[PDB]
Amino acid sequence: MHHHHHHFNLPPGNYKKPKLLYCSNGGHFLRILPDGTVDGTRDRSDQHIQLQLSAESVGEVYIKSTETGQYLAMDTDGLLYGSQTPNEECLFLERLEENHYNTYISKKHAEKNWFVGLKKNGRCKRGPRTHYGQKAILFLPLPVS
Repeated sequence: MHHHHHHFNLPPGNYKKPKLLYCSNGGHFLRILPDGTVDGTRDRSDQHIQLQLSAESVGEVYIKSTETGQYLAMDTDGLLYGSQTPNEECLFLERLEENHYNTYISKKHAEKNWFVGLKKNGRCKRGPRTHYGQKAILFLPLPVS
């Protein structure tokens, strides 16, 4: 294993069932819209917030929309998008944080600590704007309906 210059505290659980990824920062579920944009919604019955995680190798995940099949990805300038096909920008290091939450670090940009993050207004943060210590990067995985 490479550790990619990060800790290796992992959250409990498996990838058997889909999840909601809930961010208490603004109270949003991570959403991958069919046009490829990514944001958050407070609408718990939205049909684009159900996500299937899968593990490449241990602690490295794909995050896929169950509705559209799109993969969460982060591009070269730190913007989240939904990708039709899996590529190196779709891999995230899923780690435990504060002994409690899940965080997701872009594997491609792991050396810069670019996280998946949702602002209080439900918009995505750009990679460079995310940091340890922010509520924006803290997620709770929740069972779907």
